[PDB]
Amino acid sequence: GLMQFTLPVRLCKEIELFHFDIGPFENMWPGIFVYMVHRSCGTSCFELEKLCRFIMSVKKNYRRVPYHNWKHAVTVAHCMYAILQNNHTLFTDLERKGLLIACLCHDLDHRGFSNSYLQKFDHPLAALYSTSTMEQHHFSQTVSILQLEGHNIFSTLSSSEYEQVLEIIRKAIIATDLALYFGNRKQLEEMYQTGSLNLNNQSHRDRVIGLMMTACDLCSVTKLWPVTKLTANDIYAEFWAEGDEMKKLGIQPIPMMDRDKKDEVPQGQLGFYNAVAIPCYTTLTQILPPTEPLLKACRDNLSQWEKVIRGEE
Ligand SMILES: Cn1nc(N2CCCC2)nc1CCc1nc2ccc(Cl)cn2n1
Ligand SMILES: [Mg+2]
Ligand SMILES: [Zn+2]
Repeated sequence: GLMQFTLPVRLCKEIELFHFDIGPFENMWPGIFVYMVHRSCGTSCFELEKLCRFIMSVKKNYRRVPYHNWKHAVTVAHCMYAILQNNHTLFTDLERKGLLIACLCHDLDHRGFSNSYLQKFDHPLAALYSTSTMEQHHFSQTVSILQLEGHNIFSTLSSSEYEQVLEIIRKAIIATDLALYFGNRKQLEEMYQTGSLNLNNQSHRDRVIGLMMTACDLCSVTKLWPVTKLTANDIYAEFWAEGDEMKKLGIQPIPMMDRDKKDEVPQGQLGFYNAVAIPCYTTLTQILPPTEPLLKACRDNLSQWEKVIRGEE
């Protein structure tokens, strides 16, 4: 009840910044998350004993893959924390509650393969969910864990507040299907520029939350350069393993997943920053001015990748 979580001074200060790295001590990640819920939401959003039991079941259902692991989960939740704390009064009691959980749960039981690889392998998940395959599985795993005895952190909500919060978490998790990102942003650009964007329009919040979700999911590109660069090794470790598996089915993988095309990584990062991350953080800054630090840092890292190509590192 009167049980604040506190962090060492350096973590206490740095956690509030967009570029914060959660560090290499796994055992502090849960306490970092609870810290972030208590400051974001109030110390009374969730029964501490239920929250902790949920956090630990969530952790157990993330796998030891190089990128799409428990650390990615908490990184993506911290980005959302920084977005929520920098746009205090724009978000409902329920959105604050639901979006940090959506971020923690957004890649539950990921196997380190793309929606594409499930379909080409003919994985049962691909028969059961024809589009946003892994993303529907992720939401599906979230409801499973919420239904385990002692785990329902939403128990104090009304029947209707519950349905609202599970629907935010659903759309929020679906939104991290990057195939949907491109449409969603183009619509948000058009809407902001013609002046039609209305944050009381519930279909408009939906799109805006969808973009935050993409922005949090890609926050690897908004980190200090050594973090950005070492995270990229993990990303390519998954993608190249998928390319190996693609070749095993008798299929040329796309260049991004071919480990023979290591040499072209820097140029691949360029394409990705220009085609995906920069637009993402641009549109987000227009719509939510105080997120500008994610854009600035994204640009900085693009400039670091240009330096790599020019043999200056
Ligand atoms: C588009 N593309 N093409 C290539 N290659 C062609 C041949 C060499 C590389 N590499 C890429 C981007 C790879 C990437 N994906 C992600 C996903 C999420 C985040 Cl947070 C960062 N990244 N960085
Ligand atoms: Mg995902
Ligand atoms: Zn993710």
